[PDB]
Amino acid sequence: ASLVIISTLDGRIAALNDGKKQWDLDVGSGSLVSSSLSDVVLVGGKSLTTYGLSAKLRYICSALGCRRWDSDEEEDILLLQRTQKTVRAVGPRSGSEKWNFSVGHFELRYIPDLDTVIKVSVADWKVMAFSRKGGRLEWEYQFCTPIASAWLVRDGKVIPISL
Amino acid sequence: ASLVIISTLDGRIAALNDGKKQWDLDVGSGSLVSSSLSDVVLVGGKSLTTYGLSAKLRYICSALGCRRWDSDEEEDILLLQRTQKTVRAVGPRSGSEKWNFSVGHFELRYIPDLDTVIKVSVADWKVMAFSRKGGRLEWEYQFCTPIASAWLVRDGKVIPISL
Repeated sequence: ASLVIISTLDGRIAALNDGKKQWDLDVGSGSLVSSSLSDVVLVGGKSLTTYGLSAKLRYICSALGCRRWDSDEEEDILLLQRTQKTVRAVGPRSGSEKWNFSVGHFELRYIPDLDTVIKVSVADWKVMAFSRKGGRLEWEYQFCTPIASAWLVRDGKVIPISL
Repeated sequence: ASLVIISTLDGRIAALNDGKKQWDLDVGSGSLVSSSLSDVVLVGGKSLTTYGLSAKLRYICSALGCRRWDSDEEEDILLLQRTQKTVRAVGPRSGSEKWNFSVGHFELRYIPDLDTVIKVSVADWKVMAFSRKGGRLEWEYQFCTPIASAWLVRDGKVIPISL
């Protein structure tokens, strides 16, 4: 087929003449950004994990190891990794946390086994699909959450659909 | 009092005319270094945690929060943080891990509420205590594991006893 991948602010990945959704899968990492307020010591940690998707969770490889799932079909493959920076501030007196924040993002790689164009209206979080003229609209997908990152995955590679 | 703190390769912290041991406490992080062998994707993550010690675990603050313990006595305080870098290599085909390795270290800060000198023979992992002349030996502590980092904590600060 030929689909579009979308990384949103809530930390969500979605995939789409239509733009219908085929699947939307997330990870236990929450939003791609967070903040708070409640001499200091500061704790933290970045983490680059990796999620093996089909076109489905077959494995999750991280800095500790892998968690796998059953079933088969060979088949297709879609690499997906999550980079989550994180750091809290904490009073040396006692772990009372003055404040905290964290940022994150996804990146995409593909592993293997009639055109129009796509632009993303970040103002209204639209995924717009046009045509040729210039260009005439064909469809658009609206997300109920700010779009962080997006790519175009047709053939078997990954063009990053820019802001 | 007046004591000497020692960070060893196994990821262990120890404290010592004597050099007797008053306490030796560790964390669930294993050795300060590790390695292995079994186009690649690479997972990883650094983590800077913090351990609140007395002179005892009262709290462990990390990038996720705190775990505390009971009892009281005010009292004394000894800040101790662990920085653990870690990264595995993993085949894009499937999380089979081509290899992996990790490094780590501790650093010390003090929070409050007749001399001789100390050198560390890294060759035989000795903690040597001398005197004045020159200098004559008074005692030595031998560790059954390579010494990574060491400090001198007398008054209420931290001089790093060098290699």
